[PDB]
Amino acid sequence: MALQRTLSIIKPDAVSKNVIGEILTRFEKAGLRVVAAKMVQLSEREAGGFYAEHKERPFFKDLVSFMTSGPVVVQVLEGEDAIAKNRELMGATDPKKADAGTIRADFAVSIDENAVHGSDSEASAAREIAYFFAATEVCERIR
Amino acid sequence: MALQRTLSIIKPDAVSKNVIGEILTRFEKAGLRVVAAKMVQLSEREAGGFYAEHKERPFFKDLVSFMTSGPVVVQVLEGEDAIAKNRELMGATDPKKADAGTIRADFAVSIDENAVHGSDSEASAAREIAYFFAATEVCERIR
Amino acid sequence: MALQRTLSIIKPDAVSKNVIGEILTRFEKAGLRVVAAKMVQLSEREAGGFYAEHKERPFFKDLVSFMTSGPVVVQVLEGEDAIAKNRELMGATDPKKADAGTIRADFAVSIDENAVHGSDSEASAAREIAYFFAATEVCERIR
Amino acid sequence: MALQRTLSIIKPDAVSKNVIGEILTRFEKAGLRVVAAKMVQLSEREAGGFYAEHKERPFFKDLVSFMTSGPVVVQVLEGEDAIAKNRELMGATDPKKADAGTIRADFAVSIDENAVHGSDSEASAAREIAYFFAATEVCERIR
Repeated sequence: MALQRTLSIIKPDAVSKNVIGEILTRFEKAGLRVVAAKMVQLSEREAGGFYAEHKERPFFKDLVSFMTSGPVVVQVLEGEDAIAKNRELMGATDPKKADAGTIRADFAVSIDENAVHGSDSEASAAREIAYFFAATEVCERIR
Repeated sequence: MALQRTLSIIKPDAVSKNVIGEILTRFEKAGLRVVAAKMVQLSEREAGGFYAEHKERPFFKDLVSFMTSGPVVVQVLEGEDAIAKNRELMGATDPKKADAGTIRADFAVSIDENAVHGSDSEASAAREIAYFFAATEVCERIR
Repeated sequence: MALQRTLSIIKPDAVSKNVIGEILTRFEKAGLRVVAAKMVQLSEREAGGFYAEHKERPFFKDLVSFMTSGPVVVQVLEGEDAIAKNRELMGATDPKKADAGTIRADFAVSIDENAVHGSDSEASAAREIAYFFAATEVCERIR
Repeated sequence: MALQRTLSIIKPDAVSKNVIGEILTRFEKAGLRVVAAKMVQLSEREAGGFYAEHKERPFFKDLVSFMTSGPVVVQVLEGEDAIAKNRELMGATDPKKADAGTIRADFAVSIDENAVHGSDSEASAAREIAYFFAATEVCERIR
Protein backbone atom coordinates (compact mmCIF):
# COMPACT_ATOMS: atom_id res chain seq x y z
CA MET A 1 0.00 0.00 0.00
CA ALA A 2 1.01 3.65 -0.39
CA LEU A 3 3.02 5.71 2.09
CA GLN A 4 0.70 7.54 4.54
CA ARG A 5 1.14 10.12 7.31
CA THR A 6 -0.01 10.11 10.95
CA LEU A 7 0.34 12.53 13.86
CA SER A 8 2.28 11.57 16.99
CA ILE A 9 1.99 13.57 20.21
CA ILE A 10 4.37 12.68 23.05
CA LYS A 11 2.23 13.80 26.02
CA PRO A 12 3.66 15.76 29.01
CA ASP A 13 4.04 12.67 31.26
CA ALA A 14 6.58 11.16 28.77
CA VAL A 15 8.27 14.51 28.06
CA SER A 16 8.78 15.22 31.80
CA LYS A 17 10.27 11.74 32.46
CA ASN A 18 12.65 12.34 29.52
CA VAL A 19 11.67 9.35 27.32
CA ILE A 20 11.33 11.35 24.06
CA GLY A 21 14.40 9.84 22.36
CA GLU A 22 13.30 6.39 23.50
CA ILE A 23 9.78 6.77 22.00
CA LEU A 24 10.95 8.27 18.69
CA THR A 25 13.45 5.38 18.20
CA ARG A 26 10.56 2.90 18.51
CA PHE A 27 8.82 4.62 15.55
CA GLU A 28 12.09 4.70 13.52
CA LYS A 29 12.89 1.02 14.26
CA ALA A 30 9.42 0.09 12.90
CA GLY A 31 10.43 1.82 9.61
CA LEU A 32 8.44 5.06 10.01
CA ARG A 33 10.21 8.35 9.10
CA VAL A 34 9.83 11.44 11.26
CA VAL A 35 9.13 14.20 8.66
CA ALA A 36 8.18 16.96 11.11
CA ALA A 37 8.69 17.68 14.81
CA LYS A 38 8.21 20.55 17.24
CA MET A 39 7.98 20.79 21.03
CA VAL A 40 5.18 23.16 22.07
CA GLN A 41 3.30 24.15 25.20
CA LEU A 42 -0.40 23.92 24.32
CA SER A 43 -2.63 26.69 25.63
CA GLU A 44 -6.04 25.76 26.98
CA ARG A 45 -7.72 26.89 23.78
CA GLU A 46 -5.26 24.99 21.57
CA ALA A 47 -6.01 21.73 23.44
CA GLY A 48 -9.78 22.27 23.32
CA GLY A 49 -9.62 22.82 19.53
CA PHE A 50 -7.55 19.64 18.89
CA TYR A 51 -9.94 17.43 20.94
CA ALA A 52 -13.04 19.39 19.69
CA GLU A 53 -14.20 15.88 18.61
CA HIS A 54 -14.70 14.92 22.28
CA LYS A 55 -16.06 18.19 23.46
CA GLU A 56 -19.31 16.66 24.56
CA ARG A 57 -17.61 13.65 26.11
CA PRO A 58 -17.53 13.08 29.87
CA PHE A 59 -13.86 13.77 30.78
CA PHE A 60 -12.97 16.23 28.31
CA LYS A 61 -11.94 18.61 31.11
CA ASP A 62 -9.35 16.23 32.66
CA LEU A 63 -7.90 15.30 29.21
CA VAL A 64 -7.46 18.99 28.37
CA SER A 65 -6.04 19.76 31.84
CA PHE A 66 -3.46 16.91 31.43
CA MET A 67 -2.48 17.87 27.84
CA THR A 68 -1.73 21.46 29.02
CA SER A 69 -0.01 20.45 32.29
CA GLY A 70 3.38 20.74 30.50
CA PRO A 71 5.17 20.74 27.09
CA VAL A 72 4.32 18.08 24.46
CA VAL A 73 6.11 17.02 21.27
CA VAL A 74 4.09 17.03 18.05
CA GLN A 75 5.31 14.86 15.18
CA VAL A 76 4.37 13.70 11.68
CA LEU A 77 5.34 10.11 10.79
CA GLU A 78 5.59 8.94 7.14
CA GLY A 79 5.97 5.40 5.76
CA GLU A 80 4.11 2.46 4.20
CA ASP A 81 0.77 1.85 5.92
CA ALA A 82 1.94 4.42 8.52
CA ILE A 83 -1.41 4.72 10.37
CA ALA A 84 -1.87 1.09 11.35
CA LYS A 85 1.86 0.75 11.98
CA ASN A 86 2.02 3.74 14.44
CA ARG A 87 -1.06 2.23 16.16
CA GLU A 88 0.59 -1.24 16.42
CA LEU A 89 3.76 -0.13 18.21
CA MET A 90 1.88 2.38 20.39
CA GLY A 91 -0.49 -0.33 21.64
CA ALA A 92 -3.95 -0.27 23.24
CA THR A 93 -5.16 3.12 24.64
CA ASP A 94 -5.55 1.43 28.02
CA PRO A 95 -1.94 0.63 29.13
CA LYS A 96 -2.77 -2.46 31.21
CA LYS A 97 -4.37 -4.03 28.08
CA ALA A 98 -1.40 -3.13 25.86
CA ASP A 99 0.92 -5.83 24.46
CA ALA A 100 4.53 -6.29 25.57
CA GLY A 101 7.03 -4.09 23.64
CA THR A 102 4.53 -1.29 22.89
CA ILE A 103 4.94 2.32 24.06
CA ARG A 104 1.78 2.19 26.24
CA ALA A 105 3.14 -0.94 27.97
CA ASP A 106 6.63 0.50 28.59
CA PHE A 107 5.99 4.22 29.35
CA ALA A 108 2.29 4.69 30.32
CA VAL A 109 1.26 4.93 34.01
CA SER A 110 -2.58 5.08 33.65
CA ILE A 111 -5.54 5.63 31.25
CA ASP A 112 -5.14 9.45 31.58
CA GLU A 113 -1.33 9.55 31.51
CA ASN A 114 -0.93 7.10 28.61
CA ALA A 115 2.38 8.53 27.32
CA VAL A 116 1.46 9.28 23.67
CA HIS A 117 -1.45 9.90 21.26
CA GLY A 118 -1.77 8.70 17.66
CA SER A 119 -4.20 9.17 14.74
CA ASP A 120 -6.86 6.44 14.60
CA SER A 121 -7.58 6.66 10.88
CA GLU A 122 -6.72 7.95 7.46
CA ALA A 123 -9.12 10.89 7.73
CA SER A 124 -8.38 11.77 11.40
CA ALA A 125 -4.65 11.99 10.48
CA ALA A 126 -5.19 14.55 7.68
CA ARG A 127 -7.14 16.87 10.09
CA GLU A 128 -4.82 16.39 13.11
CA ILE A 129 -1.67 17.07 11.01
CA ALA A 130 -3.23 20.12 9.26
CA TYR A 131 -4.20 21.46 12.75
CA PHE A 132 -0.56 21.66 13.94
CA PHE A 133 1.40 22.01 10.68
CA ALA A 134 1.15 24.03 7.52
CA ALA A 135 1.86 21.79 4.48
CA THR A 136 5.18 23.61 3.74
CA GLU A 137 6.50 22.71 7.24
CA VAL A 138 6.24 19.00 6.43
CA CYS A 139 9.68 18.01 5.04
CA GLU A 140 9.37 14.66 3.35
CA ARG A 141 12.81 13.20 2.80
CA ILE A 142 14.66 13.34 -0.45
CA ARG A 143 18.09 11.77 -0.05
CA MET B 1 27.32 24.06 39.06
CA ALA B 2 24.18 25.74 37.63
CA LEU B 3 21.85 24.36 34.99
CA GLN B 4 22.93 25.60 31.54
CA ARG B 5 21.59 25.28 28.00
CA THR B 6 23.25 24.18 24.79
CA LEU B 7 22.07 23.80 21.18
CA SER B 8 21.95 20.40 19.46
CA ILE B 9 21.60 20.10 15.69
CA ILE B 10 21.13 16.61 14.28
CA LYS B 11 22.55 17.11 10.77
CA PRO B 12 20.91 15.76 7.57
CA ASP B 13 23.11 12.60 7.39
CA ALA B 14 21.66 11.37 10.75
CA VAL B 15 18.09 12.55 9.96
CA SER B 16 18.04 10.71 6.60
CA LYS B 17 19.37 7.45 8.13
CA ASN B 18 16.61 7.74 10.77
CA VAL B 19 18.79 7.81 13.93
CA ILE B 20 17.07 10.86 15.54
CA GLY B 21 15.40 8.86 18.34
CA GLU B 22 18.67 7.03 18.95
CA ILE B 23 20.68 10.29 19.32
CA LEU B 24 18.10 12.07 21.52
CA THR B 25 17.95 9.14 23.94
CA ARG B 26 21.77 9.37 24.38
CA PHE B 27 21.32 12.98 25.58
CA GLU B 28 18.42 11.97 27.90
CA LYS B 29 20.35 8.99 29.35
CA ALA B 30 23.18 11.43 30.26
CA GLY B 31 20.63 13.45 32.32
CA LEU B 32 20.11 16.33 29.87
CA ARG B 33 16.51 17.53 29.30
CA VAL B 34 15.24 18.45 25.84
CA VAL B 35 13.39 21.77 26.43
CA ALA B 36 12.90 22.67 22.77
CA ALA B 37 12.90 20.81 19.45
CA LYS B 38 11.88 21.44 15.86
CA MET B 39 12.72 19.86 12.49
CA VAL B 40 13.49 22.50 9.82
CA GLN B 41 15.02 22.53 6.41
CA LEU B 42 17.59 25.30 6.40
CA SER B 43 17.66 27.64 3.37
CA GLU B 44 20.97 28.86 1.96
CA ARG B 45 20.78 32.05 4.05
CA GLU B 46 19.66 30.33 7.25
CA ALA B 47 22.85 28.20 7.10
CA GLY B 48 25.25 31.01 6.17
CA GLY B 49 23.95 33.15 9.08
CA PHE B 50 24.34 30.38 11.67
CA TYR B 51 27.96 29.64 10.59
CA ALA B 52 28.69 33.37 10.04
CA GLU B 53 31.62 32.83 12.45
CA HIS B 54 33.40 30.61 9.81
CA LYS B 55 32.43 32.62 6.81
CA GLU B 56 36.01 33.58 6.30
CA ARG B 57 37.21 30.04 6.67
CA PRO B 58 37.87 28.40 3.32
CA PHE B 59 35.78 25.20 3.11
CA PHE B 60 32.78 27.05 4.53
CA LYS B 61 30.75 26.45 1.45
CA ASP B 62 30.92 22.61 1.67
CA LEU B 63 29.61 22.89 5.26
CA VAL B 64 26.73 25.16 4.00
CA SER B 65 26.08 22.70 1.11
CA PHE B 66 25.91 19.76 3.54
CA MET B 67 23.73 21.50 6.18
CA THR B 68 21.14 22.43 3.48
CA SER B 69 21.21 19.07 1.63
CA GLY B 70 18.19 17.93 3.70
CA PRO B 71 16.15 18.52 6.90
CA VAL B 72 17.90 18.89 10.30
CA VAL B 73 16.60 18.78 13.87
CA VAL B 74 17.35 21.74 16.13
CA GLN B 75 17.07 21.33 19.92
CA VAL B 76 17.89 23.01 23.21
CA LEU B 77 19.26 20.78 26.00
CA GLU B 78 19.03 21.84 29.66
CA GLY B 79 20.70 20.37 32.74
CA GLU B 80 23.64 20.60 35.11
CA ASP B 81 26.85 21.60 33.33
CA ALA B 82 24.94 21.02 30.11
CA ILE B 83 27.62 22.40 27.77
CA ALA B 84 30.51 20.12 28.68
CA LYS B 85 28.15 17.17 29.12
CA ASN B 86 26.61 17.45 25.61
CA ARG B 87 30.20 17.71 24.25
CA GLU B 88 31.33 14.61 26.20
CA LEU B 89 28.70 12.25 24.77
CA MET B 90 28.94 13.82 21.28
CA GLY B 91 32.70 13.09 21.14
CA ALA B 92 35.60 14.60 19.11
CA THR B 93 34.55 16.55 15.97
CA ASP B 94 36.65 14.15 13.93
CA PRO B 95 34.79 10.77 14.17
CA LYS B 96 37.86 8.51 13.87
CA LYS B 97 39.38 10.29 16.88
CA ALA B 98 36.16 10.04 19.02
CA ASP B 99 35.90 7.49 21.91
CA ALA B 100 33.72 4.42 22.12
CA GLY B 101 30.08 5.15 23.08
CA THR B 102 29.92 8.71 21.68
CA ILE B 103 27.53 9.88 18.91
CA ARG B 104 30.42 10.73 16.53
CA ALA B 105 31.82 7.19 16.96
CA ASP B 106 28.46 5.45 16.43
CA PHE B 107 26.71 7.58 13.74
CA ALA B 108 29.33 9.75 11.94
CA VAL B 109 30.74 8.64 8.54
CA SER B 110 33.37 11.40 7.99
CA ILE B 111 34.69 14.84 9.16
CA ASP B 112 32.14 16.53 6.96
CA GLU B 113 29.14 14.26 7.68
CA ASN B 114 29.76 14.09 11.45
CA ALA B 115 26.14 13.41 12.45
CA VAL B 116 25.55 16.29 14.92
CA HIS B 117 26.74 19.76 15.98
CA GLY B 118 26.83 21.16 19.53
CA SER B 119 27.59 24.47 21.22
CA ASP B 120 31.24 24.64 22.16
CA SER B 121 30.89 27.10 25.09
CA GLU B 122 28.70 29.03 27.45
CA ALA B 123 28.64 32.13 25.25
CA SER B 124 28.33 30.44 21.83
CA ALA B 125 25.31 28.51 23.23
CA ALA B 126 23.42 31.73 24.11
CA ARG B 127 23.93 33.05 20.51
CA GLU B 128 23.20 29.74 18.72
CA ILE B 129 19.98 29.17 20.75
CA ALA B 130 18.78 32.78 20.29
CA TYR B 131 19.40 32.37 16.51
CA PHE B 132 16.87 29.48 16.17
CA PHE B 133 14.47 30.08 19.08
CA ALA B 134 12.63 32.99 20.59
CA ALA B 135 12.92 32.82 24.41
CA THR B 136 9.15 32.13 24.75
CA GLU B 137 9.52 28.94 22.63
CA VAL B 138 11.93 27.43 25.18
CA CYS B 139 9.71 25.40 27.53
CA GLU B 140 11.35 24.81 30.84
CA ARG B 141 9.99 21.77 32.60
CA ILE B 142 7.79 22.23 35.62
CA ARG B 143 6.36 18.80 36.02
CA MET C 1 -23.62 35.02 2.54
CA ALA C 2 -21.35 33.10 4.92
CA LEU C 3 -18.09 34.48 6.29
CA GLN C 4 -15.17 33.00 4.31
CA ARG C 5 -11.40 33.16 4.28
CA THR C 6 -8.87 33.95 1.58
CA LEU C 7 -5.07 34.17 1.42
CA SER C 8 -3.27 37.48 0.78
CA ILE C 9 0.39 37.54 -0.21
CA ILE C 10 2.06 40.95 -0.39
CA LYS C 11 4.82 40.17 -2.94
CA PRO C 12 8.45 41.41 -2.58
CA ASP C 13 8.00 44.43 -4.93
CA ALA C 14 5.38 45.93 -2.53
CA VAL C 15 7.28 44.90 0.64
CA SER C 16 10.53 46.53 -0.59
CA LYS C 17 8.78 49.82 -1.51
CA ASN C 18 7.22 49.82 1.99
CA VAL C 19 3.53 49.75 0.99
CA ILE C 20 2.48 46.99 3.42
CA GLY C 21 0.45 49.21 5.79
CA GLU C 22 -1.15 50.89 2.76
CA ILE C 23 -2.30 47.58 1.21
CA LEU C 24 -3.54 46.09 4.51
CA THR C 25 -5.66 49.15 5.26
CA ARG C 26 -7.38 48.73 1.85
CA PHE C 27 -8.50 45.22 2.92
CA GLU C 28 -9.68 46.54 6.33
CA LYS C 29 -11.59 49.50 4.80
CA ALA C 30 -13.47 46.98 2.59
CA GLY C 31 -14.67 45.23 5.80
CA LEU C 32 -12.28 42.24 5.71
CA ARG C 33 -10.52 41.17 8.95
CA VAL C 34 -6.85 40.16 9.07
CA VAL C 35 -6.97 36.95 11.19
CA ALA C 36 -3.38 35.84 10.56
CA ALA C 37 -0.19 37.46 9.26
CA LYS C 38 3.49 36.63 9.02
CA MET C 39 6.42 38.01 7.00
CA VAL C 40 8.59 35.20 5.55
CA GLN C 41 11.44 34.82 3.09
CA LEU C 42 10.28 31.97 0.84
CA SER C 43 12.98 29.41 0.09
CA GLU C 44 13.73 28.33 -3.47
CA ARG C 45 12.10 24.92 -2.52
CA GLU C 46 9.06 26.62 -1.02
CA ALA C 47 9.13 28.18 -4.53
CA GLY C 48 5.95 27.35 -5.65
CA GLY C 49 5.16 24.06 -4.03
CA PHE C 50 2.61 26.82 -3.53
CA TYR C 51 2.47 27.34 -7.36
CA ALA C 52 2.61 23.54 -8.00
CA GLU C 53 -0.55 24.14 -10.10
CA HIS C 54 1.53 26.12 -12.68
CA LYS C 55 4.53 23.88 -12.58
CA GLU C 56 4.10 22.92 -16.25
CA ARG C 57 3.42 26.45 -17.40
CA PRO C 58 6.29 28.07 -19.44
CA PHE C 59 7.11 31.14 -17.37
CA PHE C 60 6.91 29.33 -14.08
CA LYS C 61 10.62 29.91 -13.55
CA ASP C 62 10.32 33.75 -13.53
CA LEU C 63 7.31 33.70 -11.15
CA VAL C 64 9.26 31.58 -8.66
CA SER C 65 12.40 33.72 -9.15
CA PHE C 66 10.39 36.90 -8.34
CA MET C 67 8.51 35.44 -5.34
CA THR C 68 11.86 34.48 -3.67
CA SER C 69 13.73 37.71 -4.64
CA GLY C 70 12.88 39.13 -1.20
CA PRO C 71 10.57 38.84 1.86
CA VAL C 72 6.79 38.57 1.35
CA VAL C 73 3.90 38.94 3.78
CA VAL C 74 1.38 36.10 4.02
CA GLN C 75 -2.08 36.83 5.40
CA VAL C 76 -5.50 35.28 6.00
CA LEU C 77 -8.49 37.59 5.48
CA GLU C 78 -11.91 36.80 6.97
CA GLY C 79 -15.34 38.35 6.40
CA GLU C 80 -18.59 38.08 4.45
CA ASP C 81 -18.04 36.87 0.90
CA ALA C 82 -14.34 37.35 1.56
CA ILE C 83 -13.12 35.65 -1.63
CA ALA C 84 -14.87 37.88 -4.20
CA LYS C 85 -14.28 40.99 -2.02
CA ASN C 86 -10.51 40.47 -1.80
CA ARG C 87 -10.51 40.01 -5.61
CA GLU C 88 -12.59 43.20 -6.16
CA LEU C 89 -10.23 45.57 -4.33
CA MET C 90 -7.13 43.75 -5.61
CA GLY C 91 -8.22 44.26 -9.26
CA ALA C 92 -7.30 42.54 -12.56
CA THR C 93 -4.06 40.47 -12.62
CA ASP C 94 -2.74 42.80 -15.34
CA PRO C 95 -2.20 46.22 -13.69
CA LYS C 96 -2.91 48.19 -16.88
CA LYS C 97 -6.33 46.47 -17.19
CA ALA C 98 -7.08 47.03 -13.48
CA ASP C 99 -9.79 49.38 -12.39
CA ALA C 100 -9.14 52.71 -10.63
CA GLY C 101 -8.86 52.45 -6.79
CA THR C 102 -7.57 48.84 -6.77
CA ILE C 103 -4.22 47.59 -5.39
CA ARG C 104 -2.98 46.49 -8.85
CA ALA C 105 -3.78 49.95 -10.26
CA ASP C 106 -2.06 51.83 -7.40
CA PHE C 107 0.98 49.63 -6.51
CA ALA C 108 1.71 47.24 -9.45
CA VAL C 109 4.47 48.08 -11.99
CA SER C 110 4.02 45.15 -14.43
CA ILE C 111 2.40 41.71 -15.03
CA ASP C 112 5.29 39.98 -13.16
CA GLU C 113 5.62 42.54 -10.34
CA ASN C 114 1.87 42.89 -9.69
CA ALA C 115 2.18 43.80 -5.98
CA VAL C 116 -0.06 41.10 -4.39
CA HIS C 117 -1.61 37.65 -4.93
CA GLY C 118 -5.04 36.43 -3.75
CA SER C 119 -7.12 33.22 -3.72
CA ASP C 120 -9.29 32.85 -6.82
CA SER C 121 -12.05 30.54 -5.34
CA GLU C 122 -13.33 28.89 -2.10
CA ALA C 123 -11.42 25.71 -2.91
CA SER C 124 -8.07 27.28 -3.88
CA ALA C 125 -8.26 29.42 -0.69
CA ALA C 126 -8.59 26.37 1.63
CA ARG C 127 -5.45 24.81 0.04
CA GLU C 128 -3.38 28.03 -0.08
CA ILE C 129 -4.19 28.90 3.58
CA ALA C 130 -3.52 25.35 4.84
CA TYR C 131 -0.18 25.43 2.95
CA PHE C 132 1.18 28.42 4.97
CA PHE C 133 -0.76 28.15 8.24
CA ALA C 134 -1.74 25.45 10.67
CA ALA C 135 -5.40 25.84 11.70
CA THR C 136 -4.36 26.76 15.30
CA GLU C 137 -2.37 29.78 14.02
CA VAL C 138 -5.53 31.29 12.52
CA CYS C 139 -6.97 33.51 15.26
CA GLU C 140 -10.58 34.41 14.65
CA ARG C 141 -11.28 37.15 17.07
CA ILE C 142 -14.00 37.89 19.47
CA ARG C 143 -13.92 40.80 21.88
CA MET D 1 24.19 55.86 15.04
CA ALA D 2 23.42 53.33 12.39
CA LEU D 3 20.25 51.46 12.03
CA GLN D 4 18.59 49.99 15.13
CA ARG D 5 15.66 47.70 15.78
CA THR D 6 12.66 48.00 18.07
CA LEU D 7 9.64 45.83 18.86
CA SER D 8 6.10 46.95 18.06
CA ILE D 9 3.05 45.24 19.53
CA ILE D 10 -0.36 46.28 18.22
CA LYS D 11 -2.52 45.44 21.24
CA PRO D 12 -5.92 43.67 21.04
CA ASP D 13 -7.97 46.94 21.19
CA ALA D 14 -6.43 48.12 17.89
CA VAL D 15 -6.52 44.64 16.29
CA SER D 16 -10.25 44.21 17.09
CA LYS D 17 -11.17 47.64 15.64
CA ASN D 18 -9.20 46.72 12.49
CA VAL D 19 -6.67 49.60 12.47
CA ILE D 20 -3.61 47.35 11.86
CA GLY D 21 -3.01 48.58 8.29
CA GLU D 22 -3.45 52.17 9.50
CA ILE D 23 -0.86 51.82 12.32
CA LEU D 24 1.72 49.98 10.20
CA THR D 25 1.59 52.60 7.46
CA ARG D 26 2.37 55.31 10.07
CA PHE D 27 5.63 53.44 10.88
CA GLU D 28 6.49 53.05 7.17
CA LYS D 29 5.76 56.73 6.39
CA ALA D 30 8.26 57.69 9.15
CA GLY D 31 10.94 55.69 7.23
CA LEU D 32 10.94 52.59 9.49
CA ARG D 33 10.98 49.14 7.81
CA VAL D 34 8.88 46.20 8.97
CA VAL D 35 11.49 43.33 8.99
CA ALA D 36 9.33 40.84 10.94
CA ALA D 37 5.61 40.46 11.72
CA LYS D 38 3.31 37.80 13.15
CA MET D 39 -0.18 37.85 14.66
CA VAL D 40 -0.34 35.78 17.86
CA GLN D 41 -2.78 35.00 20.67
CA LEU D 42 -0.68 35.32 23.85
CA SER D 43 -1.41 32.80 26.64
CA GLU D 44 -1.30 33.93 30.32
CA ARG D 45 2.20 32.51 30.60
CA GLU D 46 3.53 34.26 27.45
CA ALA D 47 2.23 37.68 28.64
CA GLY D 48 3.55 37.31 32.19
CA GLY D 49 7.02 36.47 30.81
CA PHE D 50 7.13 39.48 28.46
CA TYR D 51 6.15 41.94 31.26
CA ALA D 52 8.23 39.99 33.81
CA GLU D 53 9.83 43.38 34.50
CA HIS D 54 6.53 44.71 36.07
CA LYS D 55 5.50 41.57 37.79
CA GLU D 56 5.77 43.21 41.25
CA ARG D 57 3.96 46.33 40.19
CA PRO D 58 0.33 46.53 41.42
CA PHE D 59 -1.55 47.02 38.15
CA PHE D 60 0.23 44.05 36.59
CA LYS D 61 -2.76 41.81 36.66
CA ASP D 62 -4.96 44.07 34.51
CA LEU D 63 -2.17 44.65 31.95
CA VAL D 64 -1.82 40.87 31.51
CA SER D 65 -5.63 40.45 31.36
CA PHE D 66 -5.84 43.04 28.57
CA MET D 67 -2.86 41.74 26.53
CA THR D 68 -4.43 38.22 26.42
CA SER D 69 -8.05 39.36 25.84
CA GLY D 70 -7.54 38.81 22.10
CA PRO D 71 -4.94 38.50 19.29
CA VAL D 72 -2.05 41.00 19.02
CA VAL D 73 0.44 41.69 16.23
CA VAL D 74 4.17 41.56 17.02
CA GLN D 75 6.53 43.50 14.78
CA VAL D 76 10.25 44.28 14.45
CA LEU D 77 10.97 47.74 13.00
CA GLU D 78 14.36 48.63 11.49
CA GLY D 79 15.76 52.03 10.40
CA GLU D 80 17.87 54.99 11.56
CA ASP D 81 17.52 55.62 15.33
CA ALA D 82 14.51 53.34 15.06
CA ILE D 83 13.99 53.32 18.85
CA ALA D 84 13.35 57.04 19.42
CA LYS D 85 11.54 57.32 16.03
CA ASN D 86 9.07 54.50 16.95
CA ARG D 87 8.48 56.32 20.27
CA GLU D 88 7.95 59.69 18.49
CA LEU D 89 5.12 58.36 16.23
CA MET D 90 3.52 56.39 19.00
CA GLY D 91 3.35 59.35 21.37
CA ALA D 92 3.01 59.55 25.15
CA THR D 93 1.95 56.32 26.94
CA ASP D 94 -0.96 58.26 28.36
CA PRO D 95 -3.24 59.09 25.35
CA LYS D 96 -4.52 62.38 27.02
CA LYS D 97 -1.03 63.74 26.95
CA ALA D 98 -0.09 62.47 23.46
CA ASP D 99 0.62 64.94 20.62
CA ALA D 100 -1.63 65.32 17.57
CA GLY D 101 -0.76 62.87 14.74
CA THR D 102 0.56 60.13 17.01
CA ILE D 103 -0.91 56.61 17.26
CA ARG D 104 -1.89 57.07 20.94
CA ALA D 105 -3.76 60.26 20.02
CA ASP D 106 -5.60 58.72 17.04
CA PHE D 107 -6.35 55.11 18.18
CA ALA D 108 -6.00 54.89 22.02
CA VAL D 109 -9.14 55.01 24.24
CA SER D 110 -7.50 54.97 27.73
CA ILE D 111 -4.27 54.35 29.74
CA ASP D 112 -4.96 50.57 29.73
CA GLU D 113 -6.20 50.29 26.12
CA ASN D 114 -3.45 52.47 24.61
CA ALA D 115 -3.45 50.79 21.19
CA VAL D 116 0.25 49.81 20.91
CA HIS D 117 3.45 49.09 22.86
CA GLY D 118 7.06 49.93 21.85
CA SER D 119 10.62 49.34 23.15
CA ASP D 120 11.83 52.17 25.40
CA SER D 121 15.65 51.77 24.88
CA GLU D 122 18.38 49.90 22.93
CA ALA D 123 18.69 47.33 25.72
CA SER D 124 14.97 46.67 26.32
CA ALA D 125 14.52 46.27 22.51
CA ALA D 126 17.18 43.54 22.23
CA ARG D 127 15.48 41.46 24.93
CA GLU D 128 11.86 42.14 23.76
CA ILE D 129 12.74 41.16 20.16
CA ALA D 130 14.71 38.03 21.24
CA TYR D 131 11.69 37.03 23.41
CA PHE D 132 9.30 36.79 20.39
CA PHE D 133 11.66 36.15 17.46
CA ALA D 134 14.57 33.88 16.74
CA ALA D 135 17.32 35.83 14.92
CA THR D 136 16.83 33.77 11.68
CA GLU D 137 13.13 34.87 11.51
CA VAL D 138 14.21 38.52 11.25
CA CYS D 139 14.54 39.23 7.51
CA GLU D 140 16.52 42.37 6.88
CA ARG D 141 15.82 43.64 3.43
CA ILE D 142 17.83 43.10 0.24
CA ARG D 143 16.72 44.14 -3.20
